[PDB]
Amino acid sequence: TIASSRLRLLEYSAFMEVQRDPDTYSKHLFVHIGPPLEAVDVRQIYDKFPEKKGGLKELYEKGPPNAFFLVKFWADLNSTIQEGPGAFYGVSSQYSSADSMTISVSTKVCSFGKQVVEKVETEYARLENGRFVYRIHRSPMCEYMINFIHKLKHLPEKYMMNSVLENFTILQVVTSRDSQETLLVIAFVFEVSTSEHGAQHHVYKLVK
Repeated sequence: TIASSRLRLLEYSAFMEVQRDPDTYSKHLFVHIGPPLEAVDVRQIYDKFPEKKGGLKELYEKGPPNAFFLVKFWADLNSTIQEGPGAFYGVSSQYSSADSMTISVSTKVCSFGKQVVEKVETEYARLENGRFVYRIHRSPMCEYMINFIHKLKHLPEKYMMNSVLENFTILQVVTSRDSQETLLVIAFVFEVSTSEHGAQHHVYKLVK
């Protein structure tokens, strides 16, 4: 459901993978994404992201408005896998467009509204089934996120985890590397899952 007029998000998964033996792998999903949308006023989350030059407010005013989305995540932080050192933490995602582009995906991890980590990945269009796809497979998490997840899991109470997550946000900004044009912007906010179903998500449309 997360698609602008120029680019669609097909998949987004953050996961840890553990090798139990050379022929056995166990994988746990923290978050995952595979209808009309309710609108949320974008002016309300300006404080949860960098608000200087290059910030959400500037980005939105630059437009286009139909490229801005808010995604609430209930992260699954249950240890359903045994772990052990050297486990693999990663993010996998796919995009698609009607037109061939070279895109730049910026992922800004934010603490208390301040950019703490930025990951920048350039991906080149692949013609596939009439359209063009962009695949970022098994992109390794920075040690910051890995340590953050660990800090969260060591907390005795899930309400304590949600307390920490209140000031944790992620801003993904996809641009056409050519024209510097904003193709897709997704703001991420987080909670810990409590349900037996596991990780959950809810998408909102950002309006002004």
